[PDB]
Parts: sequence; C-alpha cells; structure tokens
Amino acid sequence: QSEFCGHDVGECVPPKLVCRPPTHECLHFPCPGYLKCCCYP
Repeated sequence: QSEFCGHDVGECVPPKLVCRPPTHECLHFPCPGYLKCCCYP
C-alpha cells in the first residue's frame, strides 16, 4: 500500500557511489543533500 525508505525497506547512499547490488532507485524518505535511496529486493 505504502512504504518508506529507511533500512529494511531501503537504504540511503550518496550519488558518487552507485548501488552495487541490483537495487531499484527509489526515493521515499527525504534524505540530506542530493542523496539517493535504493529499494531492496
């Protein structure tokens, strides 16, 4: 129904570092600066 980017649902990482694992670039939680959140499988 709804989800939020935190830990289990997802993680927050910088743009300079690309998501190693096959994660889906998703943004749900307002992270600091131009950060990017990834969605776990």
